[PDB]
This record gives sequence, C-alpha cells and structure tokens, in this order.
Amino acid sequence: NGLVALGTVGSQELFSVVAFHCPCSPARNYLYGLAAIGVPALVLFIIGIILNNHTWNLVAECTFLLLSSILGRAAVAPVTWSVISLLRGEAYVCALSEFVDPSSLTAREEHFPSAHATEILARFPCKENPDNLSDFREEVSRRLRYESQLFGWLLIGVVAILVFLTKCLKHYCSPLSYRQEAYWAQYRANEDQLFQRTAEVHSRVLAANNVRRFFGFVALNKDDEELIANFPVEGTQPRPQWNAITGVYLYRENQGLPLYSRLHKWA
Amino acid sequence: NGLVALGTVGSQELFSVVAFHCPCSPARNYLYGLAAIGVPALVLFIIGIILNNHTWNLVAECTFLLLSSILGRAAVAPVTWSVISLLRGEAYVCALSEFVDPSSLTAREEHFPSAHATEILARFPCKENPDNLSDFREEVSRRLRYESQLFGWLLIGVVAILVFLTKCLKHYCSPLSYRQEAYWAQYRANEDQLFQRTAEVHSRVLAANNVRRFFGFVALNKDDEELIANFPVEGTQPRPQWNAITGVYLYRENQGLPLYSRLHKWA
Amino acid sequence: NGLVALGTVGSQELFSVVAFHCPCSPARNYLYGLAAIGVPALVLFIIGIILNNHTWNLVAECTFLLLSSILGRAAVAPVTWSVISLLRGEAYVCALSEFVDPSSLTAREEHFPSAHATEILARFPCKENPDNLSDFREEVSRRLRYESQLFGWLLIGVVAILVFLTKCLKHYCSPLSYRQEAYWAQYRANEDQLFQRTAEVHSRVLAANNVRRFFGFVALNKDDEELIANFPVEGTQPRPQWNAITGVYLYRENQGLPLYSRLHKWA
Amino acid sequence: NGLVALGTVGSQELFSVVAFHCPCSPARNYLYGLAAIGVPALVLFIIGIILNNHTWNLVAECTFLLLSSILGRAAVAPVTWSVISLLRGEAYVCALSEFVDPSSLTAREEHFPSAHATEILARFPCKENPDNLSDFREEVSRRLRYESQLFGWLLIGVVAILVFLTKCLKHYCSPLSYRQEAYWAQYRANEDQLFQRTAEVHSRVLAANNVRRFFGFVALNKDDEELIANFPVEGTQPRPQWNAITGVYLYRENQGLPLYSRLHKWA
Amino acid sequence: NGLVALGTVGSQELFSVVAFHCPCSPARNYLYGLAAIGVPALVLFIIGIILNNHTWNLVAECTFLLLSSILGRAAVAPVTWSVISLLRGEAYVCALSEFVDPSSLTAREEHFPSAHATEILARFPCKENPDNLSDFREEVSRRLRYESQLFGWLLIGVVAILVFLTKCLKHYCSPLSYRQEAYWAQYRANEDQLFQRTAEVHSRVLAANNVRRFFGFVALNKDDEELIANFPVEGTQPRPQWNAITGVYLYRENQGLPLYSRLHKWA
Amino acid sequence: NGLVALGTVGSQELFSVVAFHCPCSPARNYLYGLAAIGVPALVLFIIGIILNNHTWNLVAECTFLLLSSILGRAAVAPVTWSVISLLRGEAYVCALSEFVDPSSLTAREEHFPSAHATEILARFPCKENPDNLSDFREEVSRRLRYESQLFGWLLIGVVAILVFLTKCLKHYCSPLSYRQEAYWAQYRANEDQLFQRTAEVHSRVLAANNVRRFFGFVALNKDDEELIANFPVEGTQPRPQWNAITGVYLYRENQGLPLYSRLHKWA
Amino acid sequence: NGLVALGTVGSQELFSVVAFHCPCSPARNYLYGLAAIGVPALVLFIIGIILNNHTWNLVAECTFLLLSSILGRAAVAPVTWSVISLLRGEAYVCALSEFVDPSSLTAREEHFPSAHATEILARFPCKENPDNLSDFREEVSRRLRYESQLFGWLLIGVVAILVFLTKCLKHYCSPLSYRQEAYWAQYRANEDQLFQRTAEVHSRVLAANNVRRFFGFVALNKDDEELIANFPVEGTQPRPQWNAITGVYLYRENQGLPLYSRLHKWA
Repeated sequence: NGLVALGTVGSQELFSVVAFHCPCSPARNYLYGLAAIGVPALVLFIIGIILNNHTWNLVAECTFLLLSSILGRAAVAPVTWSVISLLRGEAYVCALSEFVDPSSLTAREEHFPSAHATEILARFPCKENPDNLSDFREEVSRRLRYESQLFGWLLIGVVAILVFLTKCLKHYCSPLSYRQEAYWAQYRANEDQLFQRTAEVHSRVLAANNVRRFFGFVALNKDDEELIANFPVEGTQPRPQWNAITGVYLYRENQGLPLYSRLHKWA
Repeated sequence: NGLVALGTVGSQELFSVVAFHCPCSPARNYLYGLAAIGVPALVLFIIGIILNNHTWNLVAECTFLLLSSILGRAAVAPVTWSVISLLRGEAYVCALSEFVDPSSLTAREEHFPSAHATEILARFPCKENPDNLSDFREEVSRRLRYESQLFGWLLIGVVAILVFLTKCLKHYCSPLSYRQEAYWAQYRANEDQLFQRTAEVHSRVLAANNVRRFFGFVALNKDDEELIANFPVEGTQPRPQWNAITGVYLYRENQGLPLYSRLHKWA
Repeated sequence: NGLVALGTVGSQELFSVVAFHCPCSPARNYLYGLAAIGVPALVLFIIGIILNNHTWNLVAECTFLLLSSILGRAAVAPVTWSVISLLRGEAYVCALSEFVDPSSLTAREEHFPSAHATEILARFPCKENPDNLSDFREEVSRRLRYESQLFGWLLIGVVAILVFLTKCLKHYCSPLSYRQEAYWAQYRANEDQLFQRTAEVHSRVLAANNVRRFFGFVALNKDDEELIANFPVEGTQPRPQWNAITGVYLYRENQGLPLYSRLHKWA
Repeated sequence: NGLVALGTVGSQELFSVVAFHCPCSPARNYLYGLAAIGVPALVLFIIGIILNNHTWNLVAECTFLLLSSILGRAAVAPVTWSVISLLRGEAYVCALSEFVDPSSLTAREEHFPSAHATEILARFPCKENPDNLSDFREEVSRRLRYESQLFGWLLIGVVAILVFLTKCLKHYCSPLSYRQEAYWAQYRANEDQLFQRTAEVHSRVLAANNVRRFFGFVALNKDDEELIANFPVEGTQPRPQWNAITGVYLYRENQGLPLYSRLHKWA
Repeated sequence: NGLVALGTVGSQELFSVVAFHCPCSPARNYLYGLAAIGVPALVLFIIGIILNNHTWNLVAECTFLLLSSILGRAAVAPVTWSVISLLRGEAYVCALSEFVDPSSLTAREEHFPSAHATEILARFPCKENPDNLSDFREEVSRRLRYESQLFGWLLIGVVAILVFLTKCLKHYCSPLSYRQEAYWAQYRANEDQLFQRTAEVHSRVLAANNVRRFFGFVALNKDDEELIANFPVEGTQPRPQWNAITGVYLYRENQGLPLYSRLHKWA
Repeated sequence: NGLVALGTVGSQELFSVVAFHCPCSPARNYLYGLAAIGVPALVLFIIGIILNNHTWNLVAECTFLLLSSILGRAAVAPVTWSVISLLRGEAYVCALSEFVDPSSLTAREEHFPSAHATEILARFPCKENPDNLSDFREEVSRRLRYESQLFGWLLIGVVAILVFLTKCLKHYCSPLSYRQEAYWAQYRANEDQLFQRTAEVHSRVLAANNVRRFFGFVALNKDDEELIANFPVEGTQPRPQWNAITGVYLYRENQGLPLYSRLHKWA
Repeated sequence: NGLVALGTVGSQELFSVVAFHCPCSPARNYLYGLAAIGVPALVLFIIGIILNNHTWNLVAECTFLLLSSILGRAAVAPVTWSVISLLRGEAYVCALSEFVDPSSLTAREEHFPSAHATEILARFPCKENPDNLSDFREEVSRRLRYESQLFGWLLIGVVAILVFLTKCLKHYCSPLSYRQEAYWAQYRANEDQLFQRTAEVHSRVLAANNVRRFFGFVALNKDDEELIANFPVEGTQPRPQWNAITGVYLYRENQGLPLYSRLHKWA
C-alpha cells in the first residue's frame, strides 16, 4: 500500500525538481498551464493503469466492479499531483491572470494604467511591472492564489467524500461478510506469490534439463543443485490449462464449500 | 492508543508544513478561513471513521452505545486540529477582521481613516498599511488574537468536561463491573490478533495445496515448509459460518457462564 | 530493466557534463542545434540496437513482432534524451531564434532597432545586447522557452500513449494467455543464463584437456580441479547442431505439449 | 573490455594534465595544432597495435579478417582522443584562426582594423587585443568553436555508423552461427589463460631441477614444494612443436567434429 | 617492468624538486641549458647501464642482439627526462633566447630598442624588462616555447616509431616462434630467482658449519635450525664450474631437445 | 646499502638545520666558505672511514684492491654533501663575490660606484646595498649562482663516470667470474652475522659459568636457561687461533676446492 | 652508546631552555660569557666522570690506557656543548665585543662616534644603539659571529681527527687482534649484567632467611616463593674474595688459555 505514498513523495520531488517558468504572454499562459499540470497527470494515470494486472486479466477475458477497482487504484496518483499543484500556487495564477477584469479591483486608488493593458495584466507573474503596477499587482496575485487554494481544498474534500462513499457502498452491496473478504484478499496475495515462485523454479529446472540434454552436463550452484535434486520435471501443462487459469473470477460457490479463485476452481 | 498522538504530532507538522496566506480582501477572508480550517478537519474525521472496524461491523449487521464509541474514537483528530489552529492565531484574525466595528476602538486618538475603509480594515493581516494605520492596526490584531485564544481554551475545557462525563456515565450505566470490562477488552484484542494470524496461515497453506495440485510440487522456504508439515488443511468453512461470525455482539450470558464475543457464541 | 534507467541517469549527467555553447550567428544556430541534439540521440539509438541480441538472432536467420520489440527496447534511450533536452531549454531557443518575426511582439513600446536586425535577433542567447535590446530580448527568450517546453510535454504524452497502446494491442492479439507469457519469459531468461554458464565451463575443461595433451600436465586452482574431476568431456557438438540452436522461434506446439525455445525443440 | 575505457579516462586526464599554450603567430599555429593533436593520437595508435598479440601471430606466420580486427581493436584509442580534443575547443580555434576572411563577418559595425591585420587576426586566442578588437574577436572565437564542435559530433556519428556496419557485416558474412562464435571466444580466452599458467609452472619446475643438479639441493617455499611433488618434468617439447602451435588459425573442420585452435588441431 | 615507470615518476619529482634559475646573460645561457638538461640525462643513462646484468655478463665473456637489448633497457630513463624537460618549457627558452633575430619579429610596431641589445634580448626569461620591452618579450617567449614543445612532440613520435620498428624486426628476424620466446623469458626469470635463493641458503649453511668448527656449536633461530637439519653441505663447486655457468648464451639445440641457458647446457 | 642514503637525507636535513650566515666582509668570506663547506665534509669522510671494518682488518695485518674499496665506501658521504652545497647556491656566491672584476659586467648602464668598492662588492650577499646597487647586484648574484650550479653538475657527472669506470675495471681485472663473486659476498655476510651471534652466546654462557662458580647459583630468564641447557662450554680458544682468524684474505684455492675466508682456511 | 646522544639532545634542549641575557657592560661581558659557557661544561664533565665505573675501579686499586678511556668516555658531553654554544652565536659576540678595534672597520663612511665609546661598543648585543650606530653595529655583529662559527667548525674538525687518531693508535699498539677484543667487550658486558642480577637475587634470599629467623615465617609473592624454592643460601663469601674480585685487570694469559677478567682469574 505504501508504494502509492512513495510515488506521491516522488511526484512532489519531481514537481520541485524538473522546471517551471510562467510564460508571461497574452494567450500562451492558458495552454502552458493546462499542459504543464495535466500531461504529468495523464502520464501518472497511464502508469497506474499499466501496473494493475486487473486490466490485463480483463482484456484477456475479452463488469462495473472491475472498472471501479482499477480506476480507484489508478487515479490516486493524478489526484495527489493535481492537489499538490493547486495548493502550491504559481501555476493557477500563471494561467488565469489574463482573464481578470481590470475594472473590478480596489487598490491605491487609480483606475488602471489604460484600456490597452491586457498584455500588461498577464505579465504580472513574471514580476516585471513598474512601481505603481508593482504595488498594484499584489492584489491580483493574492486573489488568484486564493482561488487556487480554495479549489485545491475543495478537491481534497470531494476525493475524501468519494472514497468514503465508495467504501460504504461496496460493503453494503456485496454478497459476503467483510471478515471473509479479508480472508479472500489474504488468499489472493498468498496464491499469487506462491504461484510466481513455483513457476520460476519449475521453469529453471526445465531449462536445466534442456541444457543437460545438449551438452551432456549442466553447471550449477549448490542452490540449483538442491533444486534439481528435490523437484523433478518432465513437461509443462497444456495450453488449455493455462487458458483455464487466466480470467476474471467472480465469487462462485460449489455445494457448501466456497471457491476463492480460478486456480481453486481447477480442483 | 499512541497512534492518535502520533497523528496529532503529524497534524501539527502538516499545519506548519503545507502553506497559509491570508487573502486580504473584502469578502474572501471569511470563506478562506472557514475552508482552510474545516476541510482538513473533515478529512481527519473521515479518516478516523474509516479505520474503525466498528462501522464496518455495524453496516454488515444492516445502537447508541456504538455511535458514541465510534464518534469518540474518530473526533479526537479534528478536535486536536481545531484547537491547534485557534491557539495558533493568524487564522481567526484573517477571517473576522472585516467585521470589526471601526467606531469602537481606542488608539492614538484619531477617529478613523474614513467611512470608506472596510477594504482597508480587512487588509491588516497582510501587514500592508500606512504608518498611522501601522500604529493603528496592532489594536485590532491583538483583539482578534485574544478572541481566538479564548475560544480555543474554552473548546479544550468543553472537550475535557465531555470526556469526563462520557466516562462517568458509561461506567454508571453498564451492566458489568469495570474489572471484567478490562478483561473483556483484553479478550477482544487477543482474539482479533490470533484470528488474523491464523487466517493468514490457513490461507497460505490452502494456496500452497492449490499450487502443488497444478505444478506437481511447490517451492517454499524453511518456514513455510514447517507450516505445511505441521498444519494440514482440506477446505474452508461454509459461508453461513462466516456470516455467523461477523456482526455486533452485545454482552449475552449463557446459563451461569458469560460469552464475550460472537465467535465465542459459536461454542 | 533498471539498466535503461541507469543509462538515462548517465545521459542526463553527460548532458550536464560535456559542453554547450550557443553559436550566436545568422544561419549556424539551426545546424548546431540539430546536430548537438540529434547526433547523441542517434548514437544512443545505435547503442540500443547493438546490445539487443534479437537483431543478431534475426540476421542469423537471414516479422513485425520482432521489429516492434527491438525498436521499443532501443528507442527508450533517445527519447529520454530528446525530452531532457527540450525541457531543459537553452537548446531550442538557440536554434529557432533567428526565425522570430520582429513585427509581432509587444514590449516596452518601440518598433524594433531596425529592418537590418536579423543578425541582431539571433544574437540574443549569447546575452550580448544593448540595454534597450536587453529589456527587449526577455520576451523572445521566454516565448521560445515556452515553445520548447510545450513540445517536450507533448512528446512525453505521445510516448506514454504509444506505450499503452502497444501493450494493450500485444496482449489482445497474441495466441497465448498472459500468465503463460510470464512463464515463457522466465524460461527464456533461465535458459540463457544456464546455457552461458555451461558453455563457459565445458569450454574451459576442453581447453584444459588440450593443454594437458601438450605439456603432460595442467596447473589449476582447487575450483578448476573440481570442475575437471566432476565433468568429463571428449568433443563438442557438430556444426549442424549449433545451426539448429540459433534462429528466431515463434511459439510452436507439439501434440498436447508446448515448446518454448529452439533448444527445447531439440528434444 | 574495460581496459580501453580506463585508457580513455587516462587520455582525458593527460589531456587536462600535460600542457597547452596556443602560439599566437602567423604561420606556426597550423603546425602546432596539427602536431599537438596528432602525435599523441599516433602514439596511442602504436600502443594499441603493440599489445594486440594478433599482429605478432600474423608476422610469425610470414587476411582481411585479421586487419579489420586488429585495426578496430587499435583505433579505439586515437578516436576517443581526437573527439575529446575537438569537442574541447581551444585547439581547432588555435590553428584555423589565421584563415578567417576578415571581410565576411558582422559585429559592431566597423570594417576591420586594416588590411595589414593577418598577424593581428591570428593573435586572438592569446586574448591580447585592444578594446575594439576585444569586442570584435568574440565573433571569430565562437565561429571557430562552432566549426570544431560540429566536426566532433560528426566524427562521433561516423564512428558509430562504422561500428554498426562492421558488426552487421561480420555476422552476415561468416560461416558459423553467432552462439558458436561466443563459445569459440570463451574457448580462446580459457585456452590462453590455462596455457600461460601451465607454461609458467612447467618452466619453474624445470629450472628447479636444473639448479638442484648443480648445488645438490634446491630451496623452495611450501607452494613450490607442492609444485615439484605433484608435477614431474624431464624435458620440453621440440622446436617443431612450438612452430606448429603458433600461427593464425582459420576455422577448420575435421570430419564431423570442429577444431577451435591450432593447439586443438594438434590432437 | 614498473620499475622504469617509478623511476620516471621520481625523475619528474626531482625535476620539480632540486632547482632551476635561468642565468640571464649573453653567453652562459647556452652552456647552462646544455648541462642542466644533459648531465642528469647522462647520469640516468649510466644508472640504467649499471643495473642491467647483461653488461656484466658480456664483459665477463671478454653481438648486435646484446647491444640493442642493453641500450634499449637503458635509454628509457634519459628519454623520458629529455621529453619532460622539453615539454616543460623554461629550459629551451633559457638557452636559445640570445640567438633570436631582432629584425624578424612583429609586435606593437616599433623597430627594436637598439642595435646594442643582444644582452638585453637574452635577459627576457629573468622577466626583467621595461614596459615597452615587457609587451615586446611575450612574442619571443611564446615563439621559443613553441619551438621547444614541437621538438618534444617530435621526439616522442620518433621514440614510438623506433620502438615499434625494433619489435617488428626482432620478431621477424629471430629463429624461434614468439610463444616459445615467452616460455624462454619465464624460464630465465624463474632460474635466476631460484639460483639466487639456493645460493644464499647454501652459503649460509656452509658458514654455519665453519663457525661450529671453531666454537664447538652454532647459535641459530628455528628457521636456520631447519635449514641445517634438511640440507647438508660439504664443499662448493670448483672454479671451472662457476666459469662454465657465466657467459652469454645464444639459443643452442642439442639433438631434438633445446637448451635454454648455460646452466641448462651443464646437463 | 640504504644506510648511506639515510645518512644523505640526514646530511641534507642538517644542512637545512644548523645555520648559515654569510659574513659580508673583504677577506673573511673566502675562509668561511671553505671551512663551512669542507669541515663537515672532512667529518663525514672520517665517519665513513671509521665504520668500515676493512681498515681495522688492514691495520691489524700491519693492497690497491683494499684502498679502492675502503675509500669508495667512505667518500660517498662527502660527495653527496659537496654536491648538495654547490647546487644550493648561497655558499659559493658568499666566498667568490669579492673576486668579481667590477669592469666586466653589464647592467643599467653606469660604470661602477667607484674604484673604492671592493668592500662594497663583497657586501652583496648580505642584501645590504643602495637602490642603484640594488638593481646592480642581481647580475653578479646570478652569475655566481650560475658558476656554482655548473660546478655542481659537472661534479655529479664526474662521480658517475668514475663509478662506472671503477665497476667496469674491477669486473674486467678479477680472477673470478661475477656470479661466484656474488656467492662470495653472500658468504662473507652470512659468516659475519653467524660469528657475531655465536660469539655473543658463547661469551654469555661462559660468564654465567663464572658467576655460578662464585655465588653457587646463577639467576637467569627462561631464554638463558635454555642457552645453558643446550650449549656447554669449558674454555675459549687460545690467542694464536684469534690471531689466525683476523687479517685480510685474498682469494686462495686449495686443490680443486676454493676457500672464501680465513676462518674457512682454518679447516 | 645512545645514552650520550640522548644526553646531547637534552643538553641542546637545556641550552634553549634555561636562560641567556647578555649583560651589555664594559668588563662583565668577558666573565659572564666565560662562566655561562664553561660551568655547564665542567658540570657535564664531572657527570661523565662519575657514572664511569672505571674511575671507582682505579681508585679502589690505589695506567695510561685507563686515563685515555675514562677521559674519552667523559669529554664527549662537554665538547658537544661547547660546539653547540659556539655555532649558536650570541655567546661569543657577547664576550668579545668590547675588544673590537674601533679604528679598523668599514661601514657607511664615518670615523666613529667618539674616542669615548668603549662602553658604547660593548652595548651592541643589547641592540640598544642610535640609528647611525644601528646601521654601524651590524658589521661588528657579523664579524664576531663569523669568528665564533669558524672556531666552532675548527673544534669539530680537531675532535674528529683526535678520535680517528685515538682509534688508529689503540688498534696498532695493542697485543690482541681486534675480533678477540670484540669478544672481550661482549664478555665484560655479559659478566657485569649476570653478576648484578645474581647478586640481587642472592641478597634477597639471604634477607628473606634473616626475616624468617625473626618472625617465624616470611611473606612473599609467587616469584620470590620460586626464588627461595630453587636457590638456597647459607652465607656470603669472605671479604678477601670481594677484595680479589675488584680491581683493574690487564689481559693476562694462563698457559695456553686466556683469562678475560679478574673474576675469571678466580678460577
């Protein structure tokens, strides 16, 4: 579970690492903000989609309980980046500074430099402004930062409410109890780990047999020596068996005794 | 019990960590204060609700002795944050500075800059004020900080009185003695821990059996070797048993001999 | 898998290591940028092509599933360099500074130094410009840096989308399941490692026999003493066998039992 | 393989170590650049030729597959020095500064100091130039550095393309497969190492016998005591045998069983 | 082999250690340069001649294959000192500064201080010169340093070419193969070492016998106790035997079996 | 052999340690230089004569092969001091400064302070001279330092040539070979060491016997306990035997078997 | 032998340690120099006389070979102090400054302050002198330091010559050889050490017997327990025996067998 938190720490570090330079300009601020805050979010979303074997299971089968799980396991990375970027400021103020109405803002009482200043307005984040505009721009700076931080806090709140609702609904609308669901999760984890290790060992001993068949002898460590001494092997399982293993498994009950996975259904 | 104190230390650190910038402005101070002090409180409350298995037990059953316990175990995090934010100052003074009556305050004796200064009043926390207003704003600053700290201390006092009353009432209006309640708590803890560990081990050995059935042999460490050598397994319990385990248990007495949990009631 | 990440770290270090000096000049900036950002990319691409034994396997045979795999394993190095060079700036602004239209840019309102300044325009990155042009050049600098960073982020996004599509297509249009593909990968790795080690040992003992035949005795460590004591040898396999081993292997199935490599097909 | 990389690091260190002083002068810059960048290259080439036993094998025999191998193993040292010297600058600009056309270069707009300045042109790298010429010489400096770095990057690219073509051709136009070529390389290495060690031990025991024949006894360590106790010796092989061992060996096949070296052909 | 490299490092250290003070003077610069750069070279040459036992072997006999070997093993020390002194500068410029033609050199355009300045010319390395001559002397300084470094690089190149030619000729015009020459070198080394140690031990035990004959008993360590317990001794070999051992040995072949040294010829 | 090098390092340290103060004066500089550079040389020569047992052997006998050996073993210390003192400067310039001809030297063109300045000439090393004479004295300083260093380098060269000639002559005009001379040297060393140790032990046990005869018992360590337990003693050898041992031994040959020392001649 | 060198190091340290203050004065400088440089010399001479048991041996007997030995072993301490004091300066210049002839010395040409300055002359070492006399006194300072150092070096030379002559004469005019003299020295040392230790042990056991006779038992360590267990004792030797032991022994020969000490003569 801590992998997502490590990824979030890395996301914050990369935020403070790579670069940022607000291109004070009439109409490019909009696009630059949108891209520089969304493209890394999209990349993190893709990364989250990739390393979730549920999607490969699903596409191998080719449902709403699957999409919820996968998108929830994925979207934790883009959200903790969007929030960190909003709360940081200096990325919302860079994109929504041109759109400020120069009529409605109070300061050291002067109307405004002109009716020509829309390219002068959007130049504030680059801190380049005359002394009068210097004392003037703090207002719009603080206002935009205010809007950014408010959106950020509301985003955090909505994400929290959504997570709580998701949990309270998944527990309410599931056929099992919750303790048995914990047992089921432990079983999935243990089965996956044991299957991975056994597959590796079986494959290694098969390869050793193949090589020995060629040279006449195989060179091994003490460990692999034990691995061949204990476990023999003659040939893998047929393709239909592999095909039967893979797939999505919804909880099915044989008579009186439940099954917890497709490999279990292979009893 | 110390997990809540560690969370409180982390809450204080995150308070001093993330950000704060009072948006000196006519009407946004109100909203910004409310959100920036309540949204983290709401998030901490949700987090406290989530990790309290009592709520999942309850919803699995689908009562006032349950809601009190859960909300008490939860609300310790938002309260220790509200108090730290009030006592800190610089968050109440930011939101309730516009509402100060400019007529009723004494200082270096001048009436007030004008009757136009309500946007000049709410600009004090941003420390930007002319020299006369410089010597003037300290009064309202100290007054608002006074109000904040007083509310904070009163909140602490009320929370303490509430906790004491809750304890004195729960002990007065309970069928058991208190020493046996301590025994009951120890039993709940021990039972939960032992059940978790046993579930994990039983599940792992079941998965090992399943994998061996597939490949013809299972690769294991020395520890799991012992785990399979000692404890055999053939199949889990039926779903009705799991359903009988879960649920809320109020103290029920068989004839002469008390039961302390639903799993105990399964004798 | 981490070898590519180590190579990327080394690529960034070498970027910050070797040199860079923007030759402010009318028409050489174009060529210098193109070369100094593409030639290292081409070199990294060649290096990636070289150390991928798939290409030697292929040419030894003398197909679209091979080219995709090889070019994907290769192009990870040039892309992570192109992106680092774009996001860095100071390499796009050096090459596309001459082409800026001197009519369309707003600043401290003066038209432009002359209609003679195209060699004065392309001299900005060398920071040598008069005071008026000093306050003028920041605009074009920021604009070009904006364009560079935008292209960089879009490149990252396109690479991510391409990787995701490649994965989702390779899993959708393959005859096997995905778990068996994992088994197959583990088998390829184990077989390659074991074959390498066995080849080395067999060759060493053969050479020892040859030398002993000459001098009358061979000097060895304790390890090689054991190596000769255990494994004897009389002569290698004929050339047809080596020729049968090499080559590309597409997944072929003997009756009911799959084969996973050409050496396996040598059963 | 890393010996060449260690030699390259040492080459860079010696570049930054020994000296360099551009002799600003009319016609000596040409010669000094040529020598100070080629003579170390020629020395490294000779060194690479020397420590490649293939050349001694060849001359002992007294063919295009030999010359390619030897010159490739050799020229890695001069190329990684030529490239480091070009990319460094301050060695091309020193030699090709006199040949700059004083008519075709734009700067702070003055024609040129005179038509007498060809000895003033070639004095720029020594940084000794009047203030006007000070602001003037930066142009020619940057231009020459540009030319140097471009030639350097193109040299790297051509070397990479040449290496890739060499590999792709040697694998395409060879009678064996590539895995057996790896076996052959391992065999050559193992045979050379074992032969060296055995030769040393046999020679030492022969010398010990000779000395004992003189004094009546030989003084030895425990190690040499074991060396004489185990391996006896009476006399070396005749000169025809040594002559049969040496020489170049192209892959020859006895009936059904391949030979991998001349000593192997001595079966 | 590394002894020569250690001697070269020591030579460089002693160069930077002892002293150097260019005696700015009309005609003494010539002699001082010649001596201070040649006398240490002659000393290193003598030292190299001394510690090469080949010369003592030769004079004990009282041929071109001997002189080449000895002078090659010797001249490595003077050459690596001459080169270090040339490349260093400040030793060629000190001796060949008087001979500069004051007519042919261009600088800040003045003819020359006078036709009396030949003792003013040779005073430049002592850095004592008036301001005009200050800006003047840099030219002759750089020119002489140029000449020195060019001679140095050419010397290195010629030495490298000579070494390569020597090797390629010695391998081409020798009766043996090269591998057997390596065996021969190993044999010479081993024989010399074993003979030295045996001579020492035999001599020590003989001296012990002599002393015991005088006092009636000899005091020894445990080591010498073992040395006398194992190896007895009664008397050395006659002078004709020693005379037969020494001398130069050209490769002679007994019938079918080669001899590798004179002590071997004593079979 | 390294004892002489340690003595040379100590000589250099003592040179830089004790003192030196050039007594600027008309006629005392001569004497002070001569003494302060020769008296330590004479002392080192005497020290070298003392610790060379060959001289005591010779005088005990009461020949040109003895004097050469002794004076060569001795004069290595005064020569390495004379050379270090010449090369150092500031000791030749102190003694031969008065004798400089004030007519023949060129400088800032003035004739000379007077015809009274011979006590002003010899005052230069004490650095006390007026400004004109300040710029004047550097010439004579550098000239005298030049002469000193030249004499030093020539002395080193002559010493090297003399050593080489001595070696080449001693090997050419000796009755033995050179390897047997090495054996002879090893024998002399071993015999001297063993004789010294045996003499010490025999003397100690004799003294122990004498003391025991007086007191009735002798107190000893464990070591001396063993020394008396093993080796008995009754009385030393007569004076004629000691007289026969001492003396110079030229290589004499008994019939067919050589003798290597007088104690050996005592067989 | 190193005890004298340690004493010399201590002498130098005490020289630089205790004090020195030249009493600039007409006639006290003479006496102060004489005393402060001779009295420590006399003390060191007495100390050297005391710790040389030869003198007590001699006076116990109550000859030129004894006085030479004792005075040589003694005078090494005063000489190495006189030399260190002369070479140091600032102790000869303090005593022989009054006697300088004020007529014969050249400086900045003035005759001399007066004919009254003999108390002004001897005040120079106290550095108190007017500016003219300041530039004047350096001459006499350097001259006196010159005289001191010359006397010092001549003293060292004479001491060295005397030591060499003493050695060459003692070896020439002695009845024995020199190797037997070395044996004799070793015997004297061993006999003295063994006699001292035995005397101590015998005395301790005698005292233990005496004490036991008084109390009835003696308390001892383990060591003294062993000392009494092994060696018994009943009574010392008579006074005539002690008288026979002491005395000076010149080398006397019994018939055919030499004696090396008086205790040996007690056989």
